[PDB]
Amino acid sequence: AELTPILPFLFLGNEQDAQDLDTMQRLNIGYVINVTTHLPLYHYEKGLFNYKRLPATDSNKQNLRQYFEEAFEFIEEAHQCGKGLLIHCQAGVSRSATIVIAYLMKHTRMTMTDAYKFVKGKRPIISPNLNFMGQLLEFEEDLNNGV
Ligand SMILES: CSc1scc2c1-c1nc(SCC(=O)C(C)(C)C)ncc1CC2
Repeated sequence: AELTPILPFLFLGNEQDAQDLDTMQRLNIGYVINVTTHLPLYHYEKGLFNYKRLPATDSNKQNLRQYFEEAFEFIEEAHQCGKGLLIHCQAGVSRSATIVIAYLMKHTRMTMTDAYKFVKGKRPIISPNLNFMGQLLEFEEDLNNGV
């Protein structure tokens, strides 16, 4: 089980990574973003983490931009109190990688391609999604136009 550390407090995984309770505690994680409609909130009944579900599918019609601001406020809440955040979806981490890159574009001022090269360097297997790609391109333009 590999929870990829993108930033010192931001971790990226899939469904399998999200079920390793011991590693999550070793990484000082206290926040979890579940970017699926159907997976459970793993370890919810143990009362150890704050959870947020963004109910998305890995399709060519899913809107992920709508969840960006909601996800950034949760990331910054963990960031500001010294805890780690895990964001995960499924196999090819397409959905969760979109939100991670969007954060890097907004809160690190990286371009879209520099953000992708940074993420791909730490987690080499990332499945493409042309729809999510197109939304990050419009997100980059809205950042550059102060919107
Ligand atoms: C911003 S992504 C990007 S920018 C320039 C390229 C790419 C790219 N990405 C991917 S996979 C990553 C994804 O599709 C999501 C994270 C959006 C789900 N495969 C191939 C390429 C070719 C070149």
